[PDB]
Amino acid sequence: HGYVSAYENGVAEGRATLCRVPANDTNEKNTNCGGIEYEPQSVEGPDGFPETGPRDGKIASAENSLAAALDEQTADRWVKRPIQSGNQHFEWNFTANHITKDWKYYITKADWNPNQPLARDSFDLNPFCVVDGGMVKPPMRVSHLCNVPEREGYQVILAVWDVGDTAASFYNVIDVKFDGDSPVLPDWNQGGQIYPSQDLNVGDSVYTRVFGQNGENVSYSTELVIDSEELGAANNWSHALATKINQEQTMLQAGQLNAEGVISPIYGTNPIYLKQGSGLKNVEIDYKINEATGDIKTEMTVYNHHHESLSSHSAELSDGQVEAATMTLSKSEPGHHMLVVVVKDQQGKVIEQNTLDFHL
Amino acid sequence: HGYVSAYENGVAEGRATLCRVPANDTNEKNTNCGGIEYEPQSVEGPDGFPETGPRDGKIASAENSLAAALDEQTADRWVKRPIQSGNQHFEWNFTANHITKDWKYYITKADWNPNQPLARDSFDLNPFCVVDGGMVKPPMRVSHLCNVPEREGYQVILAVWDVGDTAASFYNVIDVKFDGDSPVLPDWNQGGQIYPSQDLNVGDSVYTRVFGQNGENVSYSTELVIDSEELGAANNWSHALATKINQEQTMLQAGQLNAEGVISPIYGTNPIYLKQGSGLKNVEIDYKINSTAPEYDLEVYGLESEYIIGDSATQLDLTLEATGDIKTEMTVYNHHHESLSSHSAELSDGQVEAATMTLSKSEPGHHMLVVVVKDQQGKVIEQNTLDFHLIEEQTPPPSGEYDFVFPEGLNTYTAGTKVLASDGAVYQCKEFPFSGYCTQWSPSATQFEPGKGSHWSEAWNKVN
Repeated sequence: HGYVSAYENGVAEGRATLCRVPANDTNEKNTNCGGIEYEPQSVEGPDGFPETGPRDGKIASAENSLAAALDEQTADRWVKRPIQSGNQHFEWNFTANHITKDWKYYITKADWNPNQPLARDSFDLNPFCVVDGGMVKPPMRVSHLCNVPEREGYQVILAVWDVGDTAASFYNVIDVKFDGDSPVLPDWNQGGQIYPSQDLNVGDSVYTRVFGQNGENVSYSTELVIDSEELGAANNWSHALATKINQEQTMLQAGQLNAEGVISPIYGTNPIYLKQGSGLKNVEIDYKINEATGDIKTEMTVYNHHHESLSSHSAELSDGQVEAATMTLSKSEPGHHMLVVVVKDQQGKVIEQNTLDFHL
Repeated sequence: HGYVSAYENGVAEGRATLCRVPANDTNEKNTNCGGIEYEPQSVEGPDGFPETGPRDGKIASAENSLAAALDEQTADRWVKRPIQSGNQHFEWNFTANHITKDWKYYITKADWNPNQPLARDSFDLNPFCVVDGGMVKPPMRVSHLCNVPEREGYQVILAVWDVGDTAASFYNVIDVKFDGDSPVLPDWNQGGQIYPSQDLNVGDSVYTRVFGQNGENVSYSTELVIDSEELGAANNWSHALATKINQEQTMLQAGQLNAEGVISPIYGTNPIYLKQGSGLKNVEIDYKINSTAPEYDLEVYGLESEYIIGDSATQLDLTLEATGDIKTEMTVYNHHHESLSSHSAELSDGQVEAATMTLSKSEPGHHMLVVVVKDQQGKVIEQNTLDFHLIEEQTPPPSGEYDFVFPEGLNTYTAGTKVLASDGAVYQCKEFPFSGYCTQWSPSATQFEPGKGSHWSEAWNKVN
């Protein structure tokens, strides 16, 4: 179990790695990754790639259901990481350093379609880099010297850790950005990001707080009212707020440097750029939010004098329904005891924790 | 905006910080933080603590909705970072280095209650550290040397950043563990974690993969079968699994180090411990998805092969056939892979809904419709990309002996464009590369005008 990292000399994290671990130098993370975000070391599948192994369109998850979210392939779904051709260093970090057979690295074809599911046809199946593992265990971290071919723009690198003591390999796609040194929009610099941070209800709004020389300045503020249920989808209001900022402001722009270079709102995470020489430093996002009391997703736990768990009972009650609860202790011991009571809502967020006391 | 960090000398990351950034050494993270996991720099609330400010129970969230989850307070809810008495470096990391009034640090009372919401009464309200900010901008990352009071066990430090140029303060509570010398289970080590990674269905199972001297060894494996709606909750099966692991194994135990150094299953993350000299060095988690899954599918009708660029933005008039309970996402891209339209549609089984997508740009060439399909719980099931084109408006067949009465249509003149001139004769727009002169005309710059301009001889030629 391991993953592609960049803690030492690694020139770019892997897609799954980024679902959990911010990037080296930009703090960026990938979004809505499913369970794999808890366990980026678990992208494990049948070996024998490319002749066999993970079927087309399941290369990025290695057919592990845990990582199914990774199999989506579009021009703007994924955090991309910059790279140059020639000799680069790729890094693996292991939580379990299995006897290793070899590591292999493939890069997408130069003219691949970033909006098709990743498939054998997407890749130059003659790997650009192969490292002998020699049927020994590796250290708990290694790096590799690979001759990254010449590409332009968005490309994917597939890193295949083929372990020796199992019939599985670890597959980490890497989302890279081949920028040929010539800086794109050098009078624009990133200053903040619109993460798809949560869904909003109708009557909420979301707005910018633009921080410059005289702290925040509301002349630069942009606000988007949420007036349909569809716009309340995180990825919908993110895109609409980016679009609105671009329309209403001129000293800052929102979106990704697309294939056209010039900033364009995407339907995921929209970075915010700041015109250089404009004095702006940073942009944040803020939000205006406009027994069975209401609709509640509830929880409960029993504790004692020594602050220890005994029992648990959820109950995502309806409105007004006064339901009965049987909880039993897993240690009916005497003395100081506590009963926590969590009153969330039917969307998760915490409203009220009320602790009682009792003695057995 | 900023947060308590440990990218350098920092002794400990703040609770919210750990919702997004894995801990300095252990690579640990808090779980189920809600929206704040995307923006830990934003735990912002009314200033004036403790006389006024964020009310009791809302201290750790600073009353900010985005960070409501933080207000939960139990003995085992949060990652606890280790700390010593005496001088320590507390480190803030800023995204907006605001003019600063002061920083203050409060520690909980030595005998506070970790199962009561955090409250003024939980703290020594005489701050154990104060740093006068001087009403100047800090650098983007700073550290304060603070004389941490002597304590023992689970303690919460509240780091209050009081901002100079607003009515707000950033509140970052910090969960710490005072264990100095006095080794806690030195014959036991952490080797992995049961993170509550996902909900599971009935028929699924979840099991361990223990890695030691000879690779993985299934004699230590424990498997939990999800046989109940309740056990499918990510917190529940994490607890039940750690409990089963402890029943059946002896060289490894799962759960948080409690108050008595006893490894005990909790209801969030359950760490996994490995007995000294047993050989075991790492435990992972794995899942069998043997819950029966409906044969999901989506079908998109109404996509044309070609769409003629009209006056208004091009529109897709599609309808969707949904098999299984699904959530859909569709995105239109153009042949240079820029995004122009999207349609989220949380459908249900057999439902047939109308989609109408509008291209932010109606320009000619090859376009793709990306159709992404997930189930009621948002697991990606399949992606299909359908192709279509945009064609320019087909110019009608020619007729008569010219194309425009000059200057009409001036913008479109190209090699072969015949026009009727004011003198009554017909001229044609010269070929490459004179053809660009034909587009150059104005009532002030009247050259290149057929039969009138000083230099029409270049751009145009008379027809016979």
